[PDB]
Amino acid sequence: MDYQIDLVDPLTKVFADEVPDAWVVATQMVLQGEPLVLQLAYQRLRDDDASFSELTLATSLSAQCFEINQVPSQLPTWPHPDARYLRTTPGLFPDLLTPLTGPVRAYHGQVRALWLKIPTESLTPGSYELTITLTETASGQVVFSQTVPLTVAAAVAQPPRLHHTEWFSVDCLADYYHEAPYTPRLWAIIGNFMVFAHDEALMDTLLTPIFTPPLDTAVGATRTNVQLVQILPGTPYRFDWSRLRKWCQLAQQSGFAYLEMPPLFTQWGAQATPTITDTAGTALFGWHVPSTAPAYRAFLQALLPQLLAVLAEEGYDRDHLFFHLADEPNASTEDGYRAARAQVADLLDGLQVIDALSDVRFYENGLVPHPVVADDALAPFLAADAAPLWTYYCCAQTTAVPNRFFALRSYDNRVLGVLLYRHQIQGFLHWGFNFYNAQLSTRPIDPFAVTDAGGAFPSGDPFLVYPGADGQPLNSLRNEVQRLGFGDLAVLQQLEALKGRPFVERLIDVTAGMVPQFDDYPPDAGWLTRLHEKAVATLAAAAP
Amino acid sequence: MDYQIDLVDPLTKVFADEVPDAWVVATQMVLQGEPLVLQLAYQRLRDDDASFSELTLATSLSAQCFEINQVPSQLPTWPHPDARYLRTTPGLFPDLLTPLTGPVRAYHGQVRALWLKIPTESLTPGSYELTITLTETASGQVVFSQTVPLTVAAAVAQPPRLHHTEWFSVDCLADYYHEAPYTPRLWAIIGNFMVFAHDEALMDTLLTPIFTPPLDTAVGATRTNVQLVQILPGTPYRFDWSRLRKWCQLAQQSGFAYLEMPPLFTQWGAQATPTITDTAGTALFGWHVPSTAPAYRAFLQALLPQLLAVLAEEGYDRDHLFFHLADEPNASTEDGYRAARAQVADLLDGLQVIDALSDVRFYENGLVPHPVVADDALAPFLAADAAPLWTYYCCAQTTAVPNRFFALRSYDNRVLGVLLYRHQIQGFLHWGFNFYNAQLSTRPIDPFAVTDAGGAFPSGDPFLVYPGADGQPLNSLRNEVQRLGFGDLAVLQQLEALKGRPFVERLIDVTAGMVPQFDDYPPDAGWLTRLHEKAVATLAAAA
Amino acid sequence: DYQIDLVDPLTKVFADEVPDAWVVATQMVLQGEPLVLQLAYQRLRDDDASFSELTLATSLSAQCFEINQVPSQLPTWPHPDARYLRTTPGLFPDLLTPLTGPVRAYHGQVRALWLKIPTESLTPGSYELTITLTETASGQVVFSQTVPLTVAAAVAQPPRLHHTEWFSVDCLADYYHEAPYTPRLWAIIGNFMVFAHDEALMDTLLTPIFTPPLDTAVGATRTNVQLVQILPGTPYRFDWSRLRKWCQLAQQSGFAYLEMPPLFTQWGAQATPTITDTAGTALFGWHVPSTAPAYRAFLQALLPQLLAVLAEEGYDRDHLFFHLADEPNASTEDGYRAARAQVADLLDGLQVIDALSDVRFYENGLVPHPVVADDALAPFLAADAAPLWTYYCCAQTTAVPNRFFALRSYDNRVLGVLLYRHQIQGFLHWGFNFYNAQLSTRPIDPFAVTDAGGAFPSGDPFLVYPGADGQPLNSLRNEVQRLGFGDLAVLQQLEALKGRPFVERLIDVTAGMVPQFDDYPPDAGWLTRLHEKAVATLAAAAP
Repeated sequence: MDYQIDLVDPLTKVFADEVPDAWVVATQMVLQGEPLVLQLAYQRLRDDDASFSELTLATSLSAQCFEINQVPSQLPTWPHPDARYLRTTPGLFPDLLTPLTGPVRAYHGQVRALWLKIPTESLTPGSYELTITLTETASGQVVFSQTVPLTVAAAVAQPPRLHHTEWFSVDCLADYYHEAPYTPRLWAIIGNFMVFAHDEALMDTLLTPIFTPPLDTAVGATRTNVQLVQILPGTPYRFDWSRLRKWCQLAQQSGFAYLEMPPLFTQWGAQATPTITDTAGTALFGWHVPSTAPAYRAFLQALLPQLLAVLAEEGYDRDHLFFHLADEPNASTEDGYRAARAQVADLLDGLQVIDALSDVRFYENGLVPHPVVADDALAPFLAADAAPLWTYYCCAQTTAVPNRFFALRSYDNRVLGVLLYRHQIQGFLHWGFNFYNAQLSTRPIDPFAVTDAGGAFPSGDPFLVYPGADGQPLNSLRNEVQRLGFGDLAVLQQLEALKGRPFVERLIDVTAGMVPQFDDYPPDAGWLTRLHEKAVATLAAAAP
Repeated sequence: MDYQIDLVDPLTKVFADEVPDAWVVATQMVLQGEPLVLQLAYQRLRDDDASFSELTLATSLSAQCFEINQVPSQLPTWPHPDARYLRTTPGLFPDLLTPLTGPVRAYHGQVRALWLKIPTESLTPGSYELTITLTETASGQVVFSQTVPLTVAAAVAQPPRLHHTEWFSVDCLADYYHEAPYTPRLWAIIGNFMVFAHDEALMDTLLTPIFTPPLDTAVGATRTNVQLVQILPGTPYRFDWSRLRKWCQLAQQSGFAYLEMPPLFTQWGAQATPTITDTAGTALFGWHVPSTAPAYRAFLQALLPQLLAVLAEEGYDRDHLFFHLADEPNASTEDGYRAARAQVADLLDGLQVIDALSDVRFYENGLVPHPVVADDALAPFLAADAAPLWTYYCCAQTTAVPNRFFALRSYDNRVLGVLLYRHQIQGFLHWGFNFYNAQLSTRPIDPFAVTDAGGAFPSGDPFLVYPGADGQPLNSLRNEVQRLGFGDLAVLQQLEALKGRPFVERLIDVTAGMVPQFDDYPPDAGWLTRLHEKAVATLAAAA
Repeated sequence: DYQIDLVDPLTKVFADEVPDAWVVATQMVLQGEPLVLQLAYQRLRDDDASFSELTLATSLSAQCFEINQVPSQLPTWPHPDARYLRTTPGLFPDLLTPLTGPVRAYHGQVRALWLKIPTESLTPGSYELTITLTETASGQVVFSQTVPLTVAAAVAQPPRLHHTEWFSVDCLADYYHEAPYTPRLWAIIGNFMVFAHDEALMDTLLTPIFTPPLDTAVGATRTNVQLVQILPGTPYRFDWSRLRKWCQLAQQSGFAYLEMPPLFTQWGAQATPTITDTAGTALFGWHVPSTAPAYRAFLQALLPQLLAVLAEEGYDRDHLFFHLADEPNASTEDGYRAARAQVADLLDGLQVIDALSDVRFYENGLVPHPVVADDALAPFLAADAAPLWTYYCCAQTTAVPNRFFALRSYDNRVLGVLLYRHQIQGFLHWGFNFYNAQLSTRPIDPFAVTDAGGAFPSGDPFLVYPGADGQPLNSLRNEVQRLGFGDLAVLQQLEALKGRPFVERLIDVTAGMVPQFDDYPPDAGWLTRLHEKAVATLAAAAP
C-alpha cells in the first residue's frame, strides 16, 4: 500500500499527473537476438516528510535500463489537430532517456517510468522466467516483484532491409558543444553521434556536408560553416580533401554503407547557391550568386570528377551515393527547379539523384526520376507504380498519417514499419536527427528547454537525440518506438522469406480488418502486437 | 474582433493554460522615481492555418517591456502543501523574463503575457495619459487600445533601508559558460551579474569567495575552485591578492556597500575546513583536515590581519564586512559549533560575525549572538527582544510564511516587505541567487530545463536569475515581484520619517484588519495596494 | 460582441470575474446519470442598453437554471485557511431559478446558467449535444458548442447512505404567514418534503412530535409546531391527527426513515421541550427540570402509544431514529447522565443517536450511536466504531468538508469519496431551512440575510430558499453535493463488481494518497478522473 508500481504497455506515454493502464502479463516470445522491451511506472503513495524514497532495481537476466524524463513543449500541435492527439496545450511530455546508474527515486504526488530492454543474443534458445524486483533501499523490504515468462526461439532475428537517413547537422554540434569546425574534440563528438545513428537509430545512409547544406536557412543568413571540401584562394580551382577523408573513415568505421550529398541549390525554389568559402574565408557562392550563374557551372564541372574519385578512394562507389539538387519543390517553383537542373543535368550522369517532393508532375515531367514522397501524398505514386519509392514526414504531415510528435500516440510512430512493408517502400527519410536551431536557423536553441524550434514546429519534429554533457548522444522514446516499428518490418520481411509475400499481405490485412493505408490505419494499436506475435510464432514453429 | 487582450494584476501568474482576470483601469499615483508596473495577457481567437499572428506594441511613454517565459518544474512543492499553492504537480510555470526586441507573437490555443514598466525618474510632476496599443502587423489594424491615467507627485521616492544578500556562485558561472577561473571573459560575466544584483535585485551585500565557499557540497566532494586568495607553496605563508583586488573593484563600481565572507568551517557539523589549495594545485585544507587542526588555526592567524588590511584598501572597513562561522547548526551539531567557535573566537574580536539558525537555543547559549532566523521561526526571538535581527527563507519554509516558489502566489513573495517593516527586521538573506547545480553539487544542471536542483528542491528555490547567452543575467518574475515588496517597505519607511513609527504601524494594522505576522497575514492581496496608495497620497500631500 | 464559455461545474462564477473555460472532452454516463454543465456569459459590446436578450436551445432535453448572486455579511468564521475563495462581505453565487424566458447578457458583469441533461430516457449509444445561443434582436447565432455523450447500457444505481438535513416547520409558518397547521401550510410542507427526498437525496426526516428543543435561547419559545396534541388534564389523552397527516405526506414523498427530536434541552439537557396541551397550558419547558418525575411519567405514557401510531403509518422500530440530547463534554457530561438515566429503560430496543466529538463517551457506552463532527473522526476510526455517522456545521471551519458560500465547491463534493473511503454509514446536517437569527430571536429574510443575522458563515443555516409560489428553490450548494453523492454511488456500484480493496486501491492511486477528512488532495481534477475510470469499468463489464 506504500507504492504503486506496475508494468505498462511500451506504447503508453506516462504523464506525471495521470495513472496509466497496467499491462496484463502474458508469455512473450522473441527471436534469438530480438530484445524484450517493457516499461515500468511507479510512485510512492505513503505521505511522509521526504519528497521521494530510494529503490533498488534487480533483474534475473541482464537488462539495460533508462529513466523516462518529462520535457517541455510550447507548441505541441499545428492548427486544427485531429482526434489522435493526446494533448493540445503547452505542458510536459515524456521523451528523453537517461541511463539508470543508481537507485530509482520514487516520488509522492507524481508518476515516473523506466524503459527496460532485455538483450537475447547471448541466450541459448529455450524457456526463461524474468523476475523484476524493487527493494526499498532504506528498509530492505521488497516492494515490487513480477515474473514475466520469456521464450527465446531457435530462429535468429534478421535486421530490416530499408534505406534510412535522418539528416545530420554538424553545425548544431559545433554550436551546442562550443567547438570550431573541425577540432579533434569535435571529431570525437561526431564519431559518437555517427555510432548512435548507425547502431541505435538504424541508419545505413548519412548526410555529408561537402559544403554547408543549403537547408533550413533564412534568405540572406548563414549557418556555422562546416564544409568538408576546402578550396584554396585562386581562380584555377584547387581542393583540399583532408576533412572529407577523415569524415568517410569515421562513417565506414561507424558502419555507414551509403553517403548522401547535400542539395546543390537553395531550398524551396532553387534560386541561389550554397554558402561556399575558400580557406581565407572569402565567400564564393551563397544567396548573392543565383543557381544559373555560369561561375557555379564551372565550379561544379571542376569539382564533380575529382570528388567522386575521392569518395571511391574511401570505399563509396557511385552505387553507394545519393545526390540532391534542391529540396521540397511544388508547382510554384517548377521552373526554378527546371532551370537549375538544366545547369547540371549533363554533369550528374549515371549518379542516383533524389529529391523530396509531393507533386507527381515532377516525376512524369521527369524533372525528379527518383522521388522521396510525403507520407500524405503517396497515392498518385502508387497508382503510377514508381520504383524505387521513398517516404518522409515533417512538421507539415499533421493529419491521418504517421509522425513522431510529442502530442501524438507512440502508435502513430510505430505503425510506419508495417506500412513501409505493406506498400513496398524502399526508403525512409527525416530532416531532423539533431536540429538544435530556431526555424530558419535565426539562432541556436537549448534542446532540453525548447523542443518546438522556437515556437514554429510541433514538438518532437526537429531532433531525435539530445546532446549529453559527456559529448555522447542521449536516446529518445521516439527513437525507441521507431525501433519497434523497424523490428515489425524486419519480422515481416523474414516471414516473406519463408512463405509468400502474398501470405504476409493476407496476414497483415486480416489482423488489421482492412488494407492499412498510410492515411487510414486502424484506430486501435493492439493489432500490431498481434501481427508481430503471429509472425514470430510461424518462424519459430518452423526452425531447426 | 479576433484577438483577446487585457491588462492583468502584477500579482497574477498567467498560465499558458487559462485566461486570467482583467485589471480594472484606475488612476495610478506614483512618487517621482517610482515605476508604474503593468502586465498584459494575449491570445488570438481566430482559428486560421498559421499558429500565430505578429502584433506590434506602442506606448505613449517610454516602457521597458519583457515577454514572460513558461519554465518547467518536476518538483513544484515539498510534502503536504497548504492551500495557498496554485498548482501542485509537474507542469510549466511563468518565470523567465526576456527583453522584447521585436513584434509579439499571439498564438491560437494558448495565453501569453508581457511585463511592462514605465520609468518615472525623468517625468516632471503632473498628470499623464499612458496609452498602450497593439497593431496587427499583417493588416496594419489596431486590435487593442487602453489608456491608464498616471499622476506623478512632486514628492520623490526614497530607496528602501535594509541589508539584503542573495548568495552568489562563481563556480556556477564558470561551469555554465565554460570559462576557467579566472579568465577575462569570466570577469566581464561576473561584472554583469554583480550589476544586476545591486541595481535590479536591490542587494547591498555580496558573498565574496576568499576561498571556495564550504556550502552545498557532499562530504568528500569538490566544486570548481574559485578562491580569490592564492597561496604560494611553503610554510611561512605568502599570499596573492590579485583576484581579490579585481573582485572588490567590480563590487565597488557596481555599488555594493558591504561584502560577506564565507564560513570558516564546513556546513552543518562544522567538522572540517574549506577546500583551499596553493598555486601548484596542492590541497592545504579540505574534508581531510578537521576544524580543530592547529595548522588551520595557524593559517587564519596569518590570513586575517593581512586580508582586513587589503579589503580596507578596496574600501571595505571592519564595519562594512560580515563574517560566517558555519552554516545551519542544529541541536545535535551544537558541540561541533562550540569546538570550532573556540578555535577562532579570539581572532574575530570587533568583527561582525553572523550565522543562520532556526533553533532559538543557540541564541539562549550566547553561541550565536547575531542570528539570521528562519521566517517560520521568528516568534521566540522577537519575544526575547533580539536586535539586530535578520531573516531568511529556503526549501524548508513550506507553510504559512513568505517564499518565492514557482507554485506559490506572487503575493506570498511581495508581502515580505510589509512584514520586515512591521516587525523591525533589519536584513534579509537568501542562499540562491544563481545556483546552477544539483543538490549537494554532485553535478551541474541546465537552469532553463531544470528548476528544482535535480528533483530535490521546490522550483524557484535555487536561483533568482538565469544565464543569458550574451553572458548577461536574465530577470525573473520572482525578482520583479519582490522589488514591489521592497517598494512597499520604502514608502512605509518614508512615511515613518514624516509621522512616527506608531502612526505607520497603526495604518498597516487597520488596513490589514489585524497585526500581520510572518505565519499569519491577510488572505487577499488587495490590502497591500490600498496601503501603498494611502502612504503615497499622504506623502504627496505633505510636499 | 459577446463572451460565452462552458465552465467547470465546480467553478463559482462571480459577477466581477471571468472564470476559466472547460475544454470539451467526450462525456460518458451510466444510463440514468445526468450530464451537468455550467455556462457563463457577458456582453462585450458597449451600446446604450444595459443588456441584450439571448435564446438558448439544446439538441437534447435540458433542465436549465439561472445562478443568482446572493449577499453575505459574514463569509467566514475567525482565522480562515487558504481554501477560502473570498473572506469579506460581498455577493456569492448560490440561488438557482428556473429558466422561463430569454437570457439577459449584460455589459461589465458575468452571469451563469446551470444545465442538466436527463438520461433515463435515452437508449444507450453515442449522442451529439449541441448548445446554442441566438441574439433575439438580430436572429443570428452568437455561440455554438457540441459536447459528445456516450450513454452506457449499464444502469446508474442510487447511493447507499442515511442522510437527514434537519427540517423547521416554524420557518415555513413564519415566512409564508400560516399558523400551524392550515391547509395551505400542509401543502407547502409537502412541496418541501418532495424536494428533500428527490432533489436533496434524504432518506430520513426530522418529525416534530413536539417543538424541537433546538436553537432556542434559554427561557424562550419558537412557534409551537407539535403534531402530538394533548387534551387538558392529568390522566394523559393524545390526539394524533397532525402526526398522521405528516406521516402520510412523508411516505408519499418517498421517506423510508423518520427522525424524532431530542428529549431534553440543548447544551446540558437541564430541562424539557416546550410542550402544551390543547388549551395552550404549558406542561413542559424551560421551567421543568429534566429530572422532574412528571416528564418520565409523561414519556412512559406517550412512547408505547406513539410507536403504535408510527407503525400504522408504516414506520417500525427499525425505521426510526431517536435523540436524547447533543454534545456531552466535561461540562455537560454530569447532567447528560442524569437525564439519560431518567429515560434509558424506555428507549431499549430503539435506535438512539446523538452528536459526539469525544470518543471516551462512545467507549463508556454513554452514547452508543455517535454522529461525529467531520473534524473529529480520527479517534473513532481508530477504535473501529460502527455504525458511524458524520456531520459538519458552523464550527468545522478548517481542513474539512463544508458547504459555505466562501469555500470551494470542491470542499462540498469531496465528501462523497471520503464517506466511501472511511465506511461512514450516514451524513447529518442541521440546516435544511433555518430562516431565523441565531437562537431563534427573530425571523430573517433568506434572500437578504444568509448568515443567521451575522452569526454563522453564509451557507450554513439553509440549503433551500422559499419560492413565492410555496415551492422550494434549489441551490448550487445542493447541486454540488448531488455530484458528491453521485461519486459515492458509482464507487459502491463498482465495489459490487470488484471488492472494497480493489475500489480503495483505485481511490488511493488516483488521488496519489489515502484521502482523509482533514487531508485531501489540493486540486479537484482527481475526482473527475476517478469517476470516469469507475464508469468505464462498469460499462465494460455489462453484457
